[PDB]
Formats: sequence, structure tokens, C-alpha cells
Amino acid sequence: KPVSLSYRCPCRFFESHVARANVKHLKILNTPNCALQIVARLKNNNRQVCIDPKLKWIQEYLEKALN
Repeated sequence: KPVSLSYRCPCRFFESHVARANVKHLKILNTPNCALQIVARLKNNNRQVCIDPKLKWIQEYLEKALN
């Protein structure tokens, strides 16, 4: 299979393996050309990533942040 369109948005690859436990802090980018892509920063991994919105722990977070 081929690759998605070009690259512009901040988030591109999402790793749902993350969990609020190993998550350090949450962050979001209000990019105009793109939608609201929720970013984050892992602990045990020590790095910034893009968390999945369908996550089990983020589903509660996203529900409180805005529903």
C-alpha cells in the first residue's frame, strides 16, 4: 500500500500504546490548516507523541475537555 498525502500538520503518527500512567503531560496544537491534533509527552519513553482520541483513558479526558 502507498503512503498518505504530504506532510504539514504537527501530528502524523499516533501511538495508542500510551497510557495516562506513563504519560508525562498533555499538549494540543490549534493548527488552522489542520484539525485539533492532541499531542503528548511520555515518561518511561521520555518523548513527545500524538495520543489516540479513541484511547480508554483519553476518552474520559477528551470527554471532560470537550464533548
